[PDB]
Amino acid sequence: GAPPIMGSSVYITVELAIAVLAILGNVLVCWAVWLNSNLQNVTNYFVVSLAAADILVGVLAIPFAITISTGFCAACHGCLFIACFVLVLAQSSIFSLLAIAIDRYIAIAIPLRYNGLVTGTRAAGIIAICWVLSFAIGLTPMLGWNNCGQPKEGKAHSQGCGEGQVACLFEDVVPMNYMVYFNFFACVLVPLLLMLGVYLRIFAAARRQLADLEDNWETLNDNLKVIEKADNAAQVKDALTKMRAAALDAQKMKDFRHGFDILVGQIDDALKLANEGKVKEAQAAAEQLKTTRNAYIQKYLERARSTLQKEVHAAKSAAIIAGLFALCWLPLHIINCFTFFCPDCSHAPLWLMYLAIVLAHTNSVVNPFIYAYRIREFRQTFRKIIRS
Ligand SMILES: CC(C)CCC[C@@H](C)[C@H]1CC[C@H]2[C@@H]3CC=C4C[C@@H](O)CC[C@]4(C)[C@H]3CC[C@]12C
Ligand SMILES: CC(C)CCC[C@@H](C)[C@H]1CC[C@H]2[C@@H]3CC=C4C[C@@H](O)CC[C@]4(C)[C@H]3CC[C@]12C
Ligand SMILES: CC(C)CCC[C@@H](C)[C@H]1CC[C@H]2[C@@H]3CC=C4C[C@@H](O)CC[C@]4(C)[C@H]3CC[C@]12C
Ligand SMILES: CC(C)CCC[C@@H](C)[C@H]1CC[C@H]2[C@@H]3CC=C4C[C@@H](O)CC[C@]4(C)[C@H]3CC[C@]12C
Ligand SMILES: CCCCCCCC/C=C\CCCCCCCC(=O)OC[C@H](O)CO
Ligand SMILES: CC(C)(C)CC(=O)Nc1c(F)cc(C(=O)Nc2nccs2)cc1F
Ligand SMILES: CCCCCCCC/C=C\CCCCCCCC(=O)O
Ligand SMILES: CCCCCCCC/C=C\CCCCCCCC(=O)O
Ligand SMILES: CCCCCCCC/C=C\CCCCCCCC(=O)O
Ligand code: NA
Repeated sequence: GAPPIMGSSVYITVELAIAVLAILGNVLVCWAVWLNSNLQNVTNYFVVSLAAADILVGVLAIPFAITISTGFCAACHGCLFIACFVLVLAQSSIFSLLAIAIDRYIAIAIPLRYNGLVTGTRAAGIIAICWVLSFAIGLTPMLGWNNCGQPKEGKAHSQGCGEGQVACLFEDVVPMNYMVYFNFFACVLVPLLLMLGVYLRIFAAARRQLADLEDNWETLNDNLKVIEKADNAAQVKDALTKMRAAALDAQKMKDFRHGFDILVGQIDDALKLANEGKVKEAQAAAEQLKTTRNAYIQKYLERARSTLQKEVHAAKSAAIIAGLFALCWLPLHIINCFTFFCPDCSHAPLWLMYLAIVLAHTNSVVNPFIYAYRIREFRQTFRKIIRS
């Protein structure tokens, strides 16, 4: 058996490398939001809460994991605290990710009341509540659900520990039934699945809205053709009444309101002629609608489409971040499941525990990269911060 300081040297060096990069990248995220008012919105207050959690992974959770890798003698509840603290930060991350998903759902499903409903003041209070709940959930073992009543006395004596002390190792103090049923199933898997459901609803809502935009445009152009080849005033009137309802339905900024004003007025003009039995005059008046459509309506159509595509792009970036949290944390949770549910299976070997721990920690590095690669306003602010 090779000297343990050699393998732990590699593990510890990698942990420290991750801690440095987790602190630097997420400090940059927080600085960017602090400095750029275009980045100061409710979505990005949850982004900052998530960056703060990742900063604390570098400042506290990684030094704690390095300390625990030594198995040093410690009062059992002190060991328990440094072992559980990373769970607080993971839980807070989950609350932030779920809040971000819900925020984007509200923005796409009910844009007209988003600004009245989702305010910065309410967001700060939500963030404070979620941090309190993260402490309660992550430190729940400190309330008595722990293995400190059954210390491994042979291991403690072999290391020369003193009274009330244990060799400090995560699995000796944190119960695995808490880790699997309460932390993983209830507090991690369930929120991640709820997030998956929110994102499905976001993309379905976008796809449906971009469909309805295209439907109204098609109805407008189809009914223009119907009028042109109509044969009596009654047919002209039928198509015009559909167009009028569809115009108001698409009405639901000054040049925008002017263009629809023109449009509905021109439909009313032609409809009045059609009811008077003046087919040719009604058809000629309807042809004027094509001038309004080119100058105004199509511009509104293109801008509505472009706004929806930007909402889709923003939601995908947020979903990538949630998906990467899952990818990085799941191996460690799955290993706990094997330890717990398969007592006939040999425990995952030490090199694999190390690997799964640093994979989980690497998730605290990756978000600033996603923001830089996918969000212009962050990328340009990062550049100004780094340059200046
Ligand atoms: C505001 C921040 C920076 C302060 C951080 C304080 C941290 C480092 C403190 C808070 C409580 C402390 C623990 C409390 C009790 C014990 C039991 C002892 O047998 C070994 C040390 C150990 C495990 C301590 C390690 C350091 C510790 C985790
Ligand atoms: C911002 C400030 C107030 C942080 C407050 C955290 C304090 C109150 C908590 C955090 C961790 C706690 C320690 C965790 C574990 C142990 C080991 C146990 O054998 C005696 C108590 C002791 C030493 C606790 C004392 C209280 C403690 C230090
Ligand atoms: C989330 C995505 C990346 C899936 C990752 C799956 C990983 C975590 C899976 C795939 C194969 C699994 C291993 C397969 C067999 C064993 C041997 C057993 O005696 C201990 C657990 C152990 C070592 C498993 C640990 C978990 C494991 C490494
Ligand atoms: C997408 C979501 C649902 C991922 C969560 C799936 C998890 C909970 C699944 C993936 C593979 C599963 C493991 C596959 C094999 C075994 C070995 C068996 O002797 C006990 C159960 C155990 C250890 C399973 C426990 C549950 C498990 C870890
Ligand atoms: C800006 C600063 C922000 C705050 C920065 C916080 C840094 C915490 C660092 C390391 C935690 C190490 C955990 C404590 C290591 C314990 C070693 C020990 O206690 O030795 C006991 C042994 O039994 C002999 O008595
Ligand atoms: C590697 C050792 C065995 C030599 C020391 C040790 O016990 N290290 C350790 C640690 F510091 C943190 C965790 C941890 O965070 N596990 C989680 N599972 C799900 C969410 S967090 C697991 C660990 F094994
Ligand atoms: C542009 C560069 C950004 C800053 C770079 C900082 C580099 C820090 C990286 C790794 C720290 C490695 C220290 C290794 C000492 C551990 C010794 C041991 O295992 O006992
Ligand atoms: C920005 C400030 C961040 C804080 C710096 C702290 C980093 C130190 C890293 C690891 C601490 C390791 C704890 C030592 C274990 C003791 C081993 C033993 O006692 O047997
Ligand atoms: C440890 C398990 C979780 C604990 C469950 C119950 C603890 C807290 C419950 C609810 C917090 C709800 C916040 C409502 C505060 C009122 C704010 C307002 O004025 O509108
Ligand atoms: Na995180």
